[PDB]
Amino acid sequence: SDWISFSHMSSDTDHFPIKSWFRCEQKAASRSYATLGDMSHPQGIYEVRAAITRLISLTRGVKCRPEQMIIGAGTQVLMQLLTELLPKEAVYAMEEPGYRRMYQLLKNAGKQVKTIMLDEKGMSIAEITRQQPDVLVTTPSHQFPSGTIMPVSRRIQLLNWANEEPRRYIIEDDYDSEFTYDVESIPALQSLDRFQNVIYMGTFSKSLLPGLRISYMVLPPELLRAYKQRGYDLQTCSSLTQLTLQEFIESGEYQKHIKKMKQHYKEKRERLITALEAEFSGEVTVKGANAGLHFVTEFDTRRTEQDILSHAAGLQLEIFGMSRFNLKTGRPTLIIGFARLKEEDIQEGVQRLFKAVYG
Amino acid sequence: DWISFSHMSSDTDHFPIKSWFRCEQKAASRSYATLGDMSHPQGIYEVRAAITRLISLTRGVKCRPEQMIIGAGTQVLMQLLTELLPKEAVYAMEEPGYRRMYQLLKNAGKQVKTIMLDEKGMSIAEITRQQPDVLVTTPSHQFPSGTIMPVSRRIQLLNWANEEPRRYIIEDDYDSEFTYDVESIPALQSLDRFQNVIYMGTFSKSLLPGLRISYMVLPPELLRAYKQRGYDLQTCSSLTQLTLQEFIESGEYQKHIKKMKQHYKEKRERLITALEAEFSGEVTVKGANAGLHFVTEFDTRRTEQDILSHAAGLQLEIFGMSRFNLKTGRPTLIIGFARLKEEDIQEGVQRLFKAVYG
Ligand SMILES: Cc1ncc(COP(=O)(O)O)c(/C=N/[C@@H](CCC(=O)O)COc2ccccc2)c1O
Ligand SMILES: Cc1ncc(COP(=O)(O)O)c(/C=N/[C@@H](CCC(=O)O)COc2ccccc2)c1O
Repeated sequence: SDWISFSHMSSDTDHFPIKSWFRCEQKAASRSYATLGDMSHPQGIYEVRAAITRLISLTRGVKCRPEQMIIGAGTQVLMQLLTELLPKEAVYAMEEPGYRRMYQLLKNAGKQVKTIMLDEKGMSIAEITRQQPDVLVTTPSHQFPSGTIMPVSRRIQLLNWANEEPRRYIIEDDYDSEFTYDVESIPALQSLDRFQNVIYMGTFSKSLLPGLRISYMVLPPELLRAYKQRGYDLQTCSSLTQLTLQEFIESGEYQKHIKKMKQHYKEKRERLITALEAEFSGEVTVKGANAGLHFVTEFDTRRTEQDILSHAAGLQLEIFGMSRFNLKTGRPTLIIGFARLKEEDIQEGVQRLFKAVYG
Repeated sequence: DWISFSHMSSDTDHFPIKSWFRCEQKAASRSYATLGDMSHPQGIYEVRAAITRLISLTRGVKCRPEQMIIGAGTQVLMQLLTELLPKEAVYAMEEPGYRRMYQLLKNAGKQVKTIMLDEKGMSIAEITRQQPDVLVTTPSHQFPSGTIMPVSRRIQLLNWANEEPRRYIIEDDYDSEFTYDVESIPALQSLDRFQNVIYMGTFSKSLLPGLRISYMVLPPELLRAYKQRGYDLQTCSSLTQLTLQEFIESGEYQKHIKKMKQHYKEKRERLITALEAEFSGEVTVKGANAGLHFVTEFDTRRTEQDILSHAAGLQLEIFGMSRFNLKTGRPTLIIGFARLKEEDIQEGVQRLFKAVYG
């Protein structure tokens, strides 16, 4: 019962300011108790969309009114709605490797999904023009999983591509954008756009706890119109949660958590990358480590990825391989999530991995 | 100021918010370590078990935790459901019915047949003739009509489902918690032989509408279909699921439902009393045995839509029965009584008289 986690699917419980979250919950519950008897506006409580709208416009340069926002019980519930609002026969394009869960969702709605390989600047604009889709889904802040940060040149190329023809859209999945380490934040695709072909998506999962389940998208007027024409939708976030968040942002706590955690995860990432280069001696390559809460390790070895996982499992080390992110070569890679990982476990973790890779 | 007869509204005053927060803090510490991990996709095991125990006591639903899927309101579970059912399915809903679910189904491509009501719920005459694959029904308190489907028809429906393959029943037990001067009745799922019921429930009505915690129990066949996906993520907040586990397991839920059972019984009376006193036999009350609303038909020249605009003119929030048509010289209105304060009964009852007539 003594595991260590390099899992990317997990967060620190110890570092979340939970006592502050509950304080904001009470402050917020008292001020609006009245209102929790009525069901929330389908898009989300106005003031909550307002609170989120200021923040992302501050932290990422997103241009939007709160009327354009939809909240939010996780991305898949917004992405599902979004497919229902984009044209039924529209052809989707995802990164390769990609957020496989979203691929599976798109396939499960029987949508055609082309897959775009990546280059040094991220999702390839050559492959996009070659494969001629209608809807890109891209992770510019920290490509998931490869880690690549999309430079501004490529952001523009994608944007030019989207207004060459009508009925083309970009879904900017800004997952894991809150932290960026030895570079400055690049502002969002959505900020650079002048023609409103971007659907900006975000989540508080990464910056709070995975267990909270509050995410949001910003819809361009055309698609917002489409949303409003359905009439039947019902909000998926608990109103108390929506309000707790509101209060957690406005009070300044969220902004304070972000600054404290930015520092904490920068130090843990240094510690960990230093540790890895040490007990792997250069047999390792470390990729995509300037943002997010994971990076890639590529190892020099015979052993099949699948066996390293079995061995790692054997040594009580939770860990995942890159093959997981294939939508559709003897250098196996792993994903190293440094969110839950305690600093006492670093050394021991970097040992267990060296034994898992060799034995 | 306003007086609400909205069926879309609820307690606040009569919901133990400090207890809720107490169960939360208790659950929060007992399980703090586990909030760094995402929930099991079907919902936290301990929380499904808690709900699985409760629904067997309160409704006679017999099932394993493993078959339950927790989600953020019925809509999201309903969406999931359609993706698990065959894909070309033909659906069938009560007419009048839950229009939002109608619109979700049309919108999703589905052929959806409407099905008239008789004195004992969803016709079955209609069902057998019109030959659909999937039924959606509301046995405990029809939405909107308020008819309590009795045992005989629950049997009829099961037998319809039982006597041919690939027929399903969606048992939408919305608004079950309360039955006043009558017996509560076993659910279709509990009377089921071959597992062709999908029992769906929700905590929206018994807690606050705000909360967003609902559940559906799947047949093995469909559960194997859910597991073949393997991408879904939970939509309920882990804290909320844990707070709900604590609310049920500590007796505070059971307590709350008893508290509200009495408080809603004596406030349903004080209302009908006042209506049949401020009208006479000019008001017919229908479907007022279960749930948290009834209907009222009014003998009057004014159409439904004039009676609303005049009642809305008097700050009296109210919704009409034509809202629930999927597709008369007697108008009929829905009378939610969950929010309604007692001091406003007599005065709302009056404001409705003047908006019926002039
Ligand atoms: C690329 C990408 N984009 C968006 C999301 C959105 O998450 P949502 O809004 O919260 O529903 C995820 C979640 N991805 C999940 C793993 C995916 C996988 O590898 O199977 C992991 O999510 C979390 C991990 C740690 C802490 C908190 C959350 C995404 O990997
Ligand atoms: C038939 C039926 N089945 C299920 C549900 C439950 O939806 P869920 O709460 O998201 O799981 C409702 C809620 N229907 C809503 C809309 C009615 C309308 O369209 O006018 C009314 O819901 C609430 C009202 C007060 C307090 C709590 C809920 C349903 O009318």
